[PDB]
Amino acid sequence: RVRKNVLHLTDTEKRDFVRTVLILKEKGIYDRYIAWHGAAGKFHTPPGSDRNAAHMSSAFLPWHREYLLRFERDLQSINPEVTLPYWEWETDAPSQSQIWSADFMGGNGNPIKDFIVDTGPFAAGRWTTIDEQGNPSGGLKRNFGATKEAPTLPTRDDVLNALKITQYDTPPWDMTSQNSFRNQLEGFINGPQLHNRVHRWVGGQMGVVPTAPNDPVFFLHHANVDRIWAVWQIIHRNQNYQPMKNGPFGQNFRDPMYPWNTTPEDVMNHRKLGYVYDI
Amino acid sequence: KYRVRKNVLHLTDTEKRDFVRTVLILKEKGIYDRYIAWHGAAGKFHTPPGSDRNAAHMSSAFLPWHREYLLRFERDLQSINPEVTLPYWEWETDAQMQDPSQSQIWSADFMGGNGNPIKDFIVDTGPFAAGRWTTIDEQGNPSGGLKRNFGATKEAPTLPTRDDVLNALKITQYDTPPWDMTSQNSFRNQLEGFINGPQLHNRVHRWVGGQMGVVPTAPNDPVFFLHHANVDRIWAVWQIIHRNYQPMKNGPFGQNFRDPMYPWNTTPEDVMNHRKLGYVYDIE
Ligand SMILES: [Cu+2]
Ligand SMILES: [Cu+2]
Ligand SMILES: [Cu+2]
Repeated sequence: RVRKNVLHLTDTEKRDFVRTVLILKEKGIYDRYIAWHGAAGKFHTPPGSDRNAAHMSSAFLPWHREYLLRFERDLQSINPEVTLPYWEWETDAPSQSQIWSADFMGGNGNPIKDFIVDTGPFAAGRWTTIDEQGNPSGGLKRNFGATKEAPTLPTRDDVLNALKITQYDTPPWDMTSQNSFRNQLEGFINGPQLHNRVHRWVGGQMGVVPTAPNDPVFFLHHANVDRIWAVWQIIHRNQNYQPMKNGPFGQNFRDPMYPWNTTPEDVMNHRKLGYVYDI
Repeated sequence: KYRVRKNVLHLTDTEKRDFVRTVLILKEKGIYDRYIAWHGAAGKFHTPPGSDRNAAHMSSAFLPWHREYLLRFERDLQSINPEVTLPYWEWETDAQMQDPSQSQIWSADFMGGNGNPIKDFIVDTGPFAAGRWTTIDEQGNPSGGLKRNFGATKEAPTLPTRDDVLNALKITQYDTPPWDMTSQNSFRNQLEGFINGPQLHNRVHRWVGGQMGVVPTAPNDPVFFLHHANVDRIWAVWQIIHRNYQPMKNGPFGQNFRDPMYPWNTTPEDVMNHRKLGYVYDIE
């Protein structure tokens, strides 16, 4: 509407973006998203399972799609010419990026302050955070490249190879699904790849599911994911969401995605939700 | 005004059978879990963050949040069987009993009885005995059996009485600044029951004990709904005499008349009139 390459934004656009987020934060609306996100990771389908309402199963993409939309709509309610932009990490793949500049996301974590980010719009003291329980946490943390599993960001080819996969998702609709676009993008096939890998590479809150959205980068990242998925939906036009049925409740096409009543089907056609990327 | 909520002791065996069945259905379908989860997610959402007030307790939204919660539940009951409604457990009358555990709410055909001391107070009678009914912990993780321990703690040796109810109905204000546990002369704070507590709502939870004894795991017990119905009923009666809400403004965001009550967009205002949500209580 359009969701643009974060690398293509003007210095006004970058600034207005940050501005808005921080307003969403002042009003108390931003915490709803953090918590909602936390709620869903705790909602396992069925209880005891690996899968939750937002990750490690089919609902992953529609959930985060519905997550971003609500979010964008809220930015719109503050400043209508703002759209959720996206961080094309595949061509970033790693900190020599403009995204981490002082004016935008801020930089990596301070190893001397326990990796609390001490620069950028959301450094500690300028930006409060909440832990997995929903109590004050002490600040945004980040640790680029720290773990052996995710020393680098996914490359272009990784992205192109995922887009070749013929089916949206396959039984048993979890992190072991094979030839599954969903599982490849999320990044569980020879993980961490793609989505899981970006998460492990950033570190800090972004490094753990129920705290990830404390980092505004979450939205630039999840926007890039959503984009890859929309692209895949443009490729495989003969293919649709799965499962349609006989998935765990919350994962099927016409199930409500906890914490909402929104279902995958409601979000299956992103243009319908009223926005596009840089084609 | 068409849905009617009846006093539990007034349900025939057949209505009790049906309500139990509808519940087990919400359970197997995986719908009932959304309720336990939402309830837990709310308690961990502080307004403001760090505050002792959460989106559903320890503050003004307590009654509205719980009525909205019941209304969504009943509606899910309704999508299975549109003749079923939320009953209420009039605990202040069972109080009167020499021994409330013998209250017919606890019979094997409805809620089930008291925990078994030898089996660590896991309930082993009724529709929701250990094995027939599963539970989750406050973290969204697998738990064990349903447990009950009627009137165990010294804090709540007894079920709140008629006079307790009657006396809370005398309260003139809905709630008072600073909109919390310390709010004085507040119907909301009174009914919730922590202040000058345990009484009423809090006391009931403590009286039952087991999962009901702790807030974030309480919806694991079906009676959670029967008791909060009685709570809705009582606030309904209050509202019959008093017929609305504070804080209207100014309060912590999520507590005011027109604020959304996490995890939803529903406001306290949306639920101020119960009749006009589609239900009345038998005694209406
Ligand atoms: Cu996520
Ligand atoms: Cu993520
Ligand atoms: Cu409660």
